[PDB]
Amino acid sequence: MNHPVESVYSALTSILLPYMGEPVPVQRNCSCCGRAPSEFDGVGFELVNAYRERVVHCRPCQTFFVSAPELMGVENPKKPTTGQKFGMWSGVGAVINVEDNSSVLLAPQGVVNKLPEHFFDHVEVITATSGQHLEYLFNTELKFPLIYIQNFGVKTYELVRSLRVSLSADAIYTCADQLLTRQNEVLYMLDLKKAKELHQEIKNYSKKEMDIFIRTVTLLAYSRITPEAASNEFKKNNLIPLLLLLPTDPHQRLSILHLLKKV
DNA sequence: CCCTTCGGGAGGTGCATCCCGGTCTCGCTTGGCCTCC
Ligand SMILES: [Zn+2]
Repeated sequence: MNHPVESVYSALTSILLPYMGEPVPVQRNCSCCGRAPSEFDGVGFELVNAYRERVVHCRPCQTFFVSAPELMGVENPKKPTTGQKFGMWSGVGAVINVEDNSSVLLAPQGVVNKLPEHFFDHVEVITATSGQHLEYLFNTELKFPLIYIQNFGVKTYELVRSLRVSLSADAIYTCADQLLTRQNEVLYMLDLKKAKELHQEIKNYSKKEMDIFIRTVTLLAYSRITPEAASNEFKKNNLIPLLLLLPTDPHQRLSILHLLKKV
């Protein structure tokens, strides 16, 4: 019940409620999310994947493998009878407001074209490419707690095991279909608050000074310029407060810079 | 058991290339289609 996949299912993937059929009583944990059957009420959906493996998917997890062409359009014309699947979308993200239980889908223009009219009635979709997810997140007033999926991808198991509720703008957890180990959440953690304050205070600096700051910090985070050189560049360009507002972590620096150069 | 020399003088110049030709990949899942059992 109170797990990350359940919220995204209720808010976003409940649109294909008609297109699964009834569950089946199961006696083994859902291989996709991995949690225990005790929170499935003893029911589950059996399935066999493209690799011929018997896998049990619970109610909110099985929705990532449902074929609903009459709702989700056709994903590949070579196979008309299998429409877009939530677990197979690559480049498509979403933002799910758990407390409101609503969802907004960030799909590129191609996917939006492939989606039928009936899809938009249940889920509001805004055309945005993979790089434009950050633009929507920055510009639009997010409502927390929320689940921000960045790349539905094709590795549905890793996607569901990477879902994490973003309790506030200080730490928005991106779910990019890559298994969110404790080693790599720095690459999937976005601090919209720090990026927002840095963007607010960057207005005081020239465009040339901006380019200089971004390039210097990027090179430093990639160890392509010595720290003394970067310090000289910051001091000569009066970029000290900007560095003071940057995280010490170089990967977070790169992430927030990537966000900055998108907005 | 002598007594070992002087110094002259020390380059001038050439000529220093052309051209190629810089790769595939793939890190996922699924169904359609092919033959196999
Ligand atoms: Zn599950």
